[PDB]
Amino acid sequence: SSRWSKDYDVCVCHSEEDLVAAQDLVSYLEGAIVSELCQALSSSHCRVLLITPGFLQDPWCKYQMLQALTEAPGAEGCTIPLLLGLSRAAYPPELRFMYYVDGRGPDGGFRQVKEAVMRYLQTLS
Amino acid sequence: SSRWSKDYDVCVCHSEEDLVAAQDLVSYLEGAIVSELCQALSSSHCRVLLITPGFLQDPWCKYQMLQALTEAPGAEGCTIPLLLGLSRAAYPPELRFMYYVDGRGPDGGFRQVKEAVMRYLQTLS
Repeated sequence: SSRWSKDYDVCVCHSEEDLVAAQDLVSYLEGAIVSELCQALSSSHCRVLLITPGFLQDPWCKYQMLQALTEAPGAEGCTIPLLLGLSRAAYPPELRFMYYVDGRGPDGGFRQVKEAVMRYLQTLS
Repeated sequence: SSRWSKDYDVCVCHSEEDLVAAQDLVSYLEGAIVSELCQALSSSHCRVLLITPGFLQDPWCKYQMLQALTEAPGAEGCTIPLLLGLSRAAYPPELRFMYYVDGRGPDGGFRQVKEAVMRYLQTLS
């Protein structure tokens, strides 16, 4: 629960083809919010899932999403799914019962995502 | 870890339109393996996910799948996804990195599923 229990505040889980957008989000989150692109050995307080068409195809990404929710948002963890470049129809059905940020929101969804991260951080010692 | 820590050995998580098949599996599992159709207040050792086209659409089903894996198969729990009436292409990408039973297997996938349940049960006190 300690704000320093993790070395990063938020990391972005993005597919290979979405590299640029991921970085744009990291910059946005920086500007304090410490952020990076999620690595395997990566461990932060919040994990933003850059869910794009590419992310949904890559079987490893999906598995990552699944494990990112394995132990996550149930009030215990912080996982923020950002939906970009996808008709709301293509959206993963399970999202109708979970928190997520629509890319059509203000600042391509970035603002609401930062706010989401920001909120969780405060609940920390 | 006690075989009696749960009242049922296995319950089947099936969509509304797959009611019949679900029951067929329950009968198969019975014939000792205690089994039922998963309810909300349902709690068993193993949970078989009857993943069919219908199950994948129903947003509640997907959420159920997600939560059925939230705390599950990582060596700790027992969740068995059975894929029926779906071209392997439609299969949830995350499955390429997880255990599952193909409906094209012997006994419409039922045999391998019973074996899966059976195996987990023995690892119990």
